Amino acid sequence: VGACVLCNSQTSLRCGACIRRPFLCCKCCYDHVISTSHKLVLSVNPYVCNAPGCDVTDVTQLYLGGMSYYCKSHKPPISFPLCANGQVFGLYKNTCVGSDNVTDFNAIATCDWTNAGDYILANTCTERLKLFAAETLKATEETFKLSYGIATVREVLSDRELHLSWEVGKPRPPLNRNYVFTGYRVTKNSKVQIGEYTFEKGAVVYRGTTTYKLNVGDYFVLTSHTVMPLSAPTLVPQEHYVRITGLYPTLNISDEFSSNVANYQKVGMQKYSTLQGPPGTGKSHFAIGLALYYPSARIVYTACSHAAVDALCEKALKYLPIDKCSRIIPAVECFDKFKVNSTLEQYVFCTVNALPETTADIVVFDEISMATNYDLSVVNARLRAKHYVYIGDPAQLPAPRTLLTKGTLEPEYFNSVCRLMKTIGPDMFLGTCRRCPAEIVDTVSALVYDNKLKAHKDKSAQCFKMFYKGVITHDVSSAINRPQIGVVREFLTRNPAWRKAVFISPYNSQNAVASKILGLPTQTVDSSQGSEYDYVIFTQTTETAHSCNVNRFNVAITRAKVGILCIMSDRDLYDKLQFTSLEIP
Ligand SMILES: CC(C)(CO)NC(=O)c1cccc(Cl)c1
Ligand SMILES: [Zn+2]
Ligand SMILES: [Zn+2]
Ligand SMILES: [Zn+2]
Repeated sequence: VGACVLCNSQTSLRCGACIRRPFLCCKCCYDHVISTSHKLVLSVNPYVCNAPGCDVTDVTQLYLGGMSYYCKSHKPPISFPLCANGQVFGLYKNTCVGSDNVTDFNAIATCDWTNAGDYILANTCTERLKLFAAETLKATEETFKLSYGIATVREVLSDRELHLSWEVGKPRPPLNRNYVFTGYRVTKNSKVQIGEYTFEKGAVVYRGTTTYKLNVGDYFVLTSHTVMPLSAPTLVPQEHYVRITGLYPTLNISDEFSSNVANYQKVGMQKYSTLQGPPGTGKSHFAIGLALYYPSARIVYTACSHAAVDALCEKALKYLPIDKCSRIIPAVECFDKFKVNSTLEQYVFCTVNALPETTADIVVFDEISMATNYDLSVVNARLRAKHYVYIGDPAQLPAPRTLLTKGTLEPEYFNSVCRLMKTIGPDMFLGTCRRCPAEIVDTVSALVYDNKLKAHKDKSAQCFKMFYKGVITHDVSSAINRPQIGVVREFLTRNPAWRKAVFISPYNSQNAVASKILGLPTQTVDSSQGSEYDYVIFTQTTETAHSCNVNRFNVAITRAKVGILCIMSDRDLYDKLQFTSLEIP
């Protein structure tokens, strides 16, 4: 027994064809089965033909004959159909409202999640459908991983380099850090974990969580977890207050955090507040400073990634009593300078998926662009807070959507929070970029920030751009532009200072060919988000949707504190680069 995701109408029916098996009310369960291919229906039992060796599952072709269900061919003489009269048969057959349109829930229930429009709907549908869609997407996502073949150690060529044999009659996953494997050791009568791993083309390079002497027979699968059901909404009901509520401001604050005193007061005067923090504007400085502004407040710092949480912990280590902080870790190496798993500690740093059930004076959810509506719902379920601050930048990168191929996901569709910031604007905005040369702040202020992002630093005069299409080669899942790496080799021989630069591209395979030919450290834009470097060399590689994504580009070029070279494929963003142009050797 449960709740009709459309009506809430109390009901004993779940769709057996929906991977999430939602509860549907007689009305909604009927409207769902007759308007889609979904015809298997689950109650306290499954509406299937309880006849010996009959394959009728379709609820529309079944009849209750006694207390046992039958199809047309096997039914007793006295039987009523299970699915007739605009209602399918179960408990609470008198309480049932329905809907004027079921169209949205059917699309959510049946879509394969390869179309942008599926994520658009999943973020514009009603709130109860946002949860249903978030479960349905995550389950489809965790299931699709199984469709990938096992990879098995055939030969250990060296250390940090392997030879994989792949399971036949299944595809192979892309070999980039968006796909994290788990190895296994062959035992008597089962298998034990041997740390998580990532792979890249040779043979294959592997960068594993723990070190080992792993040998032939050891195999690797993308570990897929059980998706729980969602209960809490993605945003609580908003409340605007006339005073600061349940928080006691400090009388004496430091000139380090004085630029955020107004914003900290705003945080105390609504239920939840959004903070758009562009690159190097001080998101973690803001987040930690909130604590010194509300000294007595209990604050739970949360984010999706361990990395994001650890950065909050690093910044905390510089400003808050260590004794009053705790890092929550479930039984991957993360921050280990606070007492571990101390829920009742005043300052709790913890990833979303590890959050305990607890209350807090304030909740800070950082790197919000990366959150999915799944995470939003989970936080609201685990954490009851007086205030919720959502810090990120809808102009930066979202969580990768492995299943998406048709259309681009716009920042208004990343999650409920990014939706507010791109529709009604953010509550709070960090308007000064302390990190980047002015050429780069001017470029992205125009590109994605409506000219409201100001440069602290002056022009570096070390920001360069070249228009070179070069020659694009494709491997199994990635792109390579060798002449663009050529041009960078030639730039480095004329400008050897730039050999302290990080290499950035939108493709791990470009990065691999760059590492070998140049010896610069490499990042993908996506792995580069949240990091800074004095000098950045960026090769666009292609003109794709992927390599022209304005949010990727915003992250690529805001990594530089001092100078950047951008080798561009796209005439569009090349022209939007307020950089010294350079001709081709
Ligand atoms: C203006 C400078 C000295 C860079 O600061 N010129 C170059 O180094 C250059 C020019 C065109 C192409 C390549 Cl590969 C390098
Ligand atoms: Zn269904
Ligand atoms: Zn219903
Ligand atoms: Zn039958």
